[PDB]
Amino acid sequence: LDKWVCAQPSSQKATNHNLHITEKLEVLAKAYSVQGDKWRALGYAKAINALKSFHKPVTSYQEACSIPGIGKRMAEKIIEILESGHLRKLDHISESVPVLELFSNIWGAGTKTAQMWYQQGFRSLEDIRSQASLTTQQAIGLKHYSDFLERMPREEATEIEQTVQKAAQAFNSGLLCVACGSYRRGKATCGDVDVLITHPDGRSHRGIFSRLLDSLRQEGFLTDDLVSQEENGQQQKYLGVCRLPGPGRRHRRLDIIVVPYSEFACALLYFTGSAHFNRSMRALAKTKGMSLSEHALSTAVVPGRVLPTPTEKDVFRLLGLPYREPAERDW
DNA sequence: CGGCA
DNA sequence: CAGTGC
DNA sequence: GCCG
DNA sequence: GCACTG
Ligand SMILES: O=c1ccn([C@H]2C[C@H](O)[C@@H](COP(=O)(O)NP(=O)(O)OP(=O)(O)O)O2)c(=O)[nH]1
Ligand SMILES: [Ca+2]
Ligand SMILES: [Cl-]
Ligand SMILES: [Cl-]
Ligand SMILES: [Mg+2]
Ligand code: NA
Ligand code: NA
Ligand code: NA
Repeated sequence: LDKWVCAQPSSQKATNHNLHITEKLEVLAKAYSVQGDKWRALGYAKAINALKSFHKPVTSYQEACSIPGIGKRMAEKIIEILESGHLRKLDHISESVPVLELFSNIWGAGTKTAQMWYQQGFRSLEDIRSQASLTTQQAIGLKHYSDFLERMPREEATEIEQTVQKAAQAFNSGLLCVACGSYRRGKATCGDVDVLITHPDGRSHRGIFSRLLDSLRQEGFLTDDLVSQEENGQQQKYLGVCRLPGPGRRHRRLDIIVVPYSEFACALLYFTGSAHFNRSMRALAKTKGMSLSEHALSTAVVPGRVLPTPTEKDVFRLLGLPYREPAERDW
């Protein structure tokens, strides 16, 4: 269990005894990430979380290797940093990385698009604005480039959640609306607001997206849509942009998901995160012959069985994990 | 060797 | 499908 | 990158 | 691990 972050409280990271290592490794991890070397970047990310939660400063190659998530190669970098105070590789990162990071911070442009723009000679957002062929999503991402990189005070996230909740409950007073993500995990600032909507009668969540989005558009609250499949009535998620009324307001990202009550615990667990907490818990489930999604915890396919999970605690229990409140899932 | 949700 | 983001 |  | 685009 020591090897699974989802089995451990994330508060272990608040006492990082190895910051002089992790701040350097994070530079490299991001360099691999924006260049598209996603699995190497994942290994770095996991190693950083292992170093952040370790109980003491690492001081030997043997100690480092013993830590789950640190191997020979990562141990060698750790030993370099301690002796020399520096990591030579940081002076030999691809010169494209700063521009790739600039470009992949456009919403809807990932590593493949950023690398293509770089190959085509683009180096600035002015080059993108004037010369690139943007998708509809990427054009919205660029228009809101700075605002999507800002985090909002959690008090503003509360206002946004309440705006959604009031619009929803206006046409069905029984709808339950909960802000998840970093808000539910108790963070002081939030990159966006992630709102989960359900109805305890098990049926009246159906079809609400059309009414809800139209309502939020009527009041001018929604300003742009990034993902919203409104054509066939099977919509599960909305990703877009909102802005509260009055002066001094920024455009803020807003995510909504609507789920049947029978899936509430698994949807709440997914949407609360964190992302690395979810990936850890889902990996653990696989080792136990199970599969965990926002819909269900289910046994391996043959057509698996859906396990009964009325509450988040039941998912933890079925995976043999001690329960963690949302604030302790911040991996 | 291959997954890594 | 590949690419993208939650 | 690391893991089984 | 899933739901989106085009
Ligand atoms: O890769 C991901 C990203 C998110 N998620 C889940 C967990 C996350 O907490 C939730 C909302 O995604 P956000 O991108 O909104 N992240 P979060 O709310 O944790 O942080 P932020 O403050 O940046 O929005 O979706 C994943 O499972 N995998
Ligand atoms: Ca979100
Ligand atoms: Cl590099
Ligand atoms: Cl619950
Ligand atoms: Mg969020
Ligand atoms: Na190790
Ligand atoms: Na992007
Ligand atoms: Na974010």
